[PDB]
Amino acid sequence: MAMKRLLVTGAAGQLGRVMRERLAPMAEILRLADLSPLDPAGPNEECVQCDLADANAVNAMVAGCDGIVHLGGISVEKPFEQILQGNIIGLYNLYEAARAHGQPRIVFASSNHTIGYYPQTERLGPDVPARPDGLYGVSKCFGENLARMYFDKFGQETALVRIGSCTPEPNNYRMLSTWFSHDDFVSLIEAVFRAPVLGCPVVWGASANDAGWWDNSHLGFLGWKPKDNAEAFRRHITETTPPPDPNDALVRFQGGTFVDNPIFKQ
Amino acid sequence: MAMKRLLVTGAAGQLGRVMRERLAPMAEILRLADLSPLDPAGPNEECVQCDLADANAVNAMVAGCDGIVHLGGISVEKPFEQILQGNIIGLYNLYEAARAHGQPRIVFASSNHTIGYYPQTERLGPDVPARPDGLYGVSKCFGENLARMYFDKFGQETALVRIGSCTPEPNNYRMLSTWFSHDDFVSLIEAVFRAPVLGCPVVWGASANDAGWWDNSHLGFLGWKPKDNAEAFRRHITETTPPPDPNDALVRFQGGTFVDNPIFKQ
Amino acid sequence: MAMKRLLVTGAAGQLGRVMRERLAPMAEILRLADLSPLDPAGPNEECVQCDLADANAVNAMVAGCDGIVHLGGISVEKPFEQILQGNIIGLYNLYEAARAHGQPRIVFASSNHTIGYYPQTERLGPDVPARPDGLYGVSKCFGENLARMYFDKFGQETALVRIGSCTPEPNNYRMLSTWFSHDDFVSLIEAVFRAPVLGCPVVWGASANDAGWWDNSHLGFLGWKPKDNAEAFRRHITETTPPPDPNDALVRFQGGTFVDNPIFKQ
Amino acid sequence: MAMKRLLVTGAAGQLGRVMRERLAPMAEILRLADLSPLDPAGPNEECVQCDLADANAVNAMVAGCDGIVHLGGISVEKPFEQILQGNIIGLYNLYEAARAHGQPRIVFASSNHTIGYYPQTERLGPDVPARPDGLYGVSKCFGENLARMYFDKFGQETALVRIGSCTPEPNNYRMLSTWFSHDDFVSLIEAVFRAPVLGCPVVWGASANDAGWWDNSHLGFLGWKPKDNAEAFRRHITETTPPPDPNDALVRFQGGTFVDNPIFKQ
Amino acid sequence: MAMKRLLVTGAAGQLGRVMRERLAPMAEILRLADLSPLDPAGPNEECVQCDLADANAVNAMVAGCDGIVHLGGISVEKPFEQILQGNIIGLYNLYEAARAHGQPRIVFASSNHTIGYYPQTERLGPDVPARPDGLYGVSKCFGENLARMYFDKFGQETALVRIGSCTPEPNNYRMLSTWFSHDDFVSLIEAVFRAPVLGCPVVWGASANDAGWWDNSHLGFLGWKPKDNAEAFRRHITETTPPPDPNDALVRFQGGTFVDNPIFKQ
Amino acid sequence: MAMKRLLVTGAAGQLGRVMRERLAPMAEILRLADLSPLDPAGPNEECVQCDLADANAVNAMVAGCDGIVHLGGISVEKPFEQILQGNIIGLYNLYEAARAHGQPRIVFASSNHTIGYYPQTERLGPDVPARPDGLYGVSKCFGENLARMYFDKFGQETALVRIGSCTPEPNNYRMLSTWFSHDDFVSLIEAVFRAPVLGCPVVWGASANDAGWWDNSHLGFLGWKPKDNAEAFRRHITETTPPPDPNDALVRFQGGTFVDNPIFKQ
Repeated sequence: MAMKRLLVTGAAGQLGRVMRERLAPMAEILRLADLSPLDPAGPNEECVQCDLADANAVNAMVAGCDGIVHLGGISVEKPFEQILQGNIIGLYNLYEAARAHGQPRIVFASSNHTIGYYPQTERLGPDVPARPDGLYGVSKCFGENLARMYFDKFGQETALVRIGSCTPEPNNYRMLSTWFSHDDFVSLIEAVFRAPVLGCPVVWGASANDAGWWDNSHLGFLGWKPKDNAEAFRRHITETTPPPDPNDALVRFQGGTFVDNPIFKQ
Repeated sequence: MAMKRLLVTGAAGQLGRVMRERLAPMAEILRLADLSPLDPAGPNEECVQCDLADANAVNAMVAGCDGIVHLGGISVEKPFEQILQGNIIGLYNLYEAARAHGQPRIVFASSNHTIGYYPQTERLGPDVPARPDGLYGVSKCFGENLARMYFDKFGQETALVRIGSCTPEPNNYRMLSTWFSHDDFVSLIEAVFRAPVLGCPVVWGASANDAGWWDNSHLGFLGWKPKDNAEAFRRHITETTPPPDPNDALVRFQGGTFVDNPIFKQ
Repeated sequence: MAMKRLLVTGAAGQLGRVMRERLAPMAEILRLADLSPLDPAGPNEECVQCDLADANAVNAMVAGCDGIVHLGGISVEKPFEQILQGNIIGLYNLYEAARAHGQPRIVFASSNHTIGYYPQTERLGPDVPARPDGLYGVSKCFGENLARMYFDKFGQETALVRIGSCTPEPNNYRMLSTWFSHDDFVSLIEAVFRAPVLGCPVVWGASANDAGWWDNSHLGFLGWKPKDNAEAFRRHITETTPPPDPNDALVRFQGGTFVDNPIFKQ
Repeated sequence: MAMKRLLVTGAAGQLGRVMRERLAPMAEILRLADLSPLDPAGPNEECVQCDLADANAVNAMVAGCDGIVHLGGISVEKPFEQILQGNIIGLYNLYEAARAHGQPRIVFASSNHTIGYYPQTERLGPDVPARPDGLYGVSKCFGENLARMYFDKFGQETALVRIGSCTPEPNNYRMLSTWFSHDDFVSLIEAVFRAPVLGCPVVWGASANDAGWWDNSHLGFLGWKPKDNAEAFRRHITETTPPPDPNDALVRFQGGTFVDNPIFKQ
Repeated sequence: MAMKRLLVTGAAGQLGRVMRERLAPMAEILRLADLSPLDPAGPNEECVQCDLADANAVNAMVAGCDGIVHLGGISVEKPFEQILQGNIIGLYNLYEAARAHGQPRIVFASSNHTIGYYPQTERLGPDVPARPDGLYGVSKCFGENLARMYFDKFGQETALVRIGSCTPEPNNYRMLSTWFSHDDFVSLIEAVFRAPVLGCPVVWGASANDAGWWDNSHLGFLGWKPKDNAEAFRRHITETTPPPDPNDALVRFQGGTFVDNPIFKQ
Repeated sequence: MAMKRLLVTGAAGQLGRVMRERLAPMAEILRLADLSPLDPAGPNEECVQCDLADANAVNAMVAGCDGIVHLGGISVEKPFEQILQGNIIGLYNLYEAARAHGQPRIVFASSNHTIGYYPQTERLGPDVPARPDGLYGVSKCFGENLARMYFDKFGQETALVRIGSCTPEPNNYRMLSTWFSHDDFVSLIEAVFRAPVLGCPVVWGASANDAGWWDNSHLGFLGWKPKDNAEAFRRHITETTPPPDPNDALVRFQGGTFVDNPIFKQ
């Protein structure tokens, strides 16, 4: 096994539930954490329910962990205060906790929404300027900037994974480009943790899709090559869903419908 | 006069006190704001003392203003709690207040500290990835990202001015590169407000220094050309200050001594 | 199908005759057009005899069509008078007719000859400055520039396909790089018409050749990946043709022997 | 002098009338030509009435000339028929005539309208893809592409001068960026004819304006540096014209109001 | 067979002995050369034992050869005197001998050590500035620069192959990135000699490794696509060698342990 | 004064003679060295005559020096053995001597001839690939590569100055671009030695010429801005010298007539 104990935050969410199962082989003990109720710990599991904005709780959550896959916090556009707590204060707390406990390597769930306002016709490398499509996107930029600072100042290593659409299967036109299969995310995580040297790289979270918009070539040193391809689903999507309207944000902006979100108020 | 009423936040600080005088000609009324006490309003002035973290107060501060020079908030590395209030919550409040009040154009005091970990030998264009040198730098990145989102989503225009060292004169080796004269900041502000179309550009806040590190050429459309030059002060600095050690952050990193800051705690 | 009526111009030529057969499945009605006589319309076909220089005839040719594959005009280096009629006046007439009849999406047969003077050793992206190798190349540049203008001005969408060598199989050394199989051109056409949003992209018209010179990576959003490979024919070429002289334009310039053409006169 | 005989076409137009006077010192004999009547030849002058669409007349116009400043043809957006004659057929005739008479070096009046659809906020180098703003712009692209072909094929040298606004003085907000003074155009012409080697370079035709949009740095080898600056006129513009609306094409697109032109009809 | 006689220098070394066998099919006669003793010539072979520093001997070695695979000289970090003889003087002698004997095309064994000080995280294209990791690396830079000069001055063509680790299989973590299989080196050599036009290209000498650091895309015109992949060996390497320390040169610098070499003295 | 003792090699040559006088103010003692006879040491001078290929002599030459301006060796195209001794072996000896004596900062006289085969129309940044125009140019590349290796391996700092034409005044067409005034070289040297951090930068050795071919912008951190401008001499050059033939290497290649040099034999 890769390590003694691996922490997975956001473990009660759909993706966290997948990781709770798929990542078990990577560690002797998997510690699952979330604010929302977790299914009780089974064999080789520990479960912690805590508020990322509670610094003391996050310290205890991280203590004893050799790596972290951080999926926790707010995962969609919400009012500012929710995002502030889960994704901004929460991120500061996470990095301070790691700094106090041996700087376990972090896989950070960033998001395509950091660059949501780019047109879908534009191919992006990892250094493109952020164009976040809402407060959620801005908060993920915050996590990226904070992680980079901790890397430069303390040596803390983080993979900044800008997740596209990590779902079981592509099911709309945009997902033909953004789909990130479970298998490919799992292999990415394995490659991140196995690397002797990681740094603080931006990683585009997508499978090897023919219609992909993003260039991961500079990540070559990691030896991670995604194997799934959303294009296999194009025919299926055409046969089972209505054609998109060319005016829909779904087929105009990389962030899809998030660009149409207002600023939500509580 | 450029407008009826111009808001200057952070008006009680050193730079704010200068702008309170220098920007008077740009508007019929100058409204000054700060968390801390302000000298009483003279003719053609209004003064308000408020905390940027308080949304109602920020709404009142912005209402009726045709432009904003945003200098307020935390201006150096501090514990996260203080930065959160002044530069994160405070920024969200400022942008919401602007959105509710006619989207007055904003000059935002960002900072060189957003890129503080770059070596001094590296010349930077506006699109370089951020390398913030502490929590203060990360918080200015947050302001930039938030402003960009409000631009793409609502059309709010902001000049993101990455201020170097805006002081009366250069007084150390680093300032031969980073000096931003009062005159040149004033003329930049004039060029920002007069532009029919601004967008949300990154602006490097420095005078025309021979030893400058930053490239503003893509801002040509604004027609702003700084006129002062720190190089004139090299001899004086050499003959009146101790030669820097080559290992000193002051001559190694663009953020200077900020890279040496710890994470300060409350 | 993909549409009610598809127009294919230049349908009497070699490639047009291929497309008359291969594109039939894409529309309920295939309208074939050419300056030259066509084999009579079969079921599900309409045949039109049209001079592209005749604006009224062109208007009638386009009316009722939901899409256009524009192969017609002059296809090799010829005197200016002929190129003017078929590729310059003809293109203006085609774009005006489209503008008057619902702006049917256009696949434009541009040509490698727009960049014919580049050395074969240089890899080209879609934004390279044109280096046309004669009047024919210049006229294809005209088509591209005119199409771009109609896109920016009216939203007319066009795929600018810079065709390599679209033949049944590679038959000389240059085609190991330039070959564009029938199958791959057909799938490109299918991809162009299926896209919710196209724009006015330059597309390099070549199969997936090991020795290809051109980079279509920025077209990723379209989801088109050619499948054939000229490399499979390398041995066959060595066993059927004399070896190229290193001084031959055939192996020195991307436009091959077109660079050796003088200005032909009527 | 610089040569025995210099041809200036379009000599009846406003700019041509200026050049008739300003370029006299460059040649022993100045030959002036236009479709329209010219004021009679004075000493050291020859005057020619010539339709650029007439190949024989064009041949005679060019014969005996050691250099050409090509200002003639259609100078604004007009119907296709007129642009075809003056700027397409006319250009072919001009290049053929030069080819037959010693390849006299050519200064070609191209136009900013070849790139008219770019936003004014974007700084442009000479290699940017064309985005012409109407048929006039498209026709100037044709001139550039044709000139490049004659250069690669025959060695004919041409300066492709993308003229901004060549007027006595800036008179609106856009000209603070696009102004090209008479003096600076004259010195450019002098520099073009003096160069031992020219090639077929794109030259941005603007004075040294603080608010300029265009980058001529790669033309350094020519040793031409404009000296006038539209910025000197900013106050005068504010005191003689209404302030621009931010929605006006005049301040949104590099081609200004040309983007608002429809396709004009005869 | 590609040619009548192919010269392989450095034929007594490990790689040379492999090529002596693998390149036999490329020529009627294989001439093997080395400073050190060679197994006796078989049918279809010639053998010469000579010092590259001796011009007369190098002239005799080259005369009558249609191509050269230059593996000879010093192959690891050594004192300057040895490098000078084999890789500097020896290279000058080789190029002069070629120039005197019909300029037979050369495959030059350059080395990754020309760029050894780059971090393993940085992806390199062929044009990156050299960062040699010792005197051996500097000497291979000398070969590259000399070859380029002979190309520009005389038309001598050379493939500058920056060899990674050309061994039977990968056997440490670095070789997951640098491995260059025998098969892939052989096919590269085949592609180099068959090309009508080669020029003087930099070629990155590696198989198609998932963890590759180098970009050969601009070499597309040659039609060479490596087929082997070091990634297949990762598990074996992990389970049979000690995990690298993150501070080890082996996982920090592209040149691996060579960066740790001192300047060796005689 | 900048330092106790400054070494200037090549001190008997024309440029060294200028530096012997101009650099005196930079050090208490100037040590002059050359292979050729030096005018005897006057006050505050030491003179050493030695062979750069004699390692022991170079050690003694460098001992006790706090900085080196290295102009010595072969300065034009010569037979290989002369260049080998003065510029290759000589450079190794110089760097070993520096390494053994406190790594005094070095100003290295590299040359435009490292890039001599580039066309004069092409603008070059400091990272362009070398295109040396003879053995002399190759030897200067060797010095650059060796210096970079010593920088990376040992921290030795060197300014790699690619000298254009460092003469009293421009006197031909090429010098309008390549001229490097004495004043500007002297100020460059002062800036190099005063810098707390230098690194191993490529520096283009030319004054602020309107017709300059090279981009020094990335050197901004040094605070060196050349003040002279060869353009001031254009009129004078036109009036006092014959026009260049457009076919002359003097006006075609950046290396001028060096491209026409054969390989010289002793």
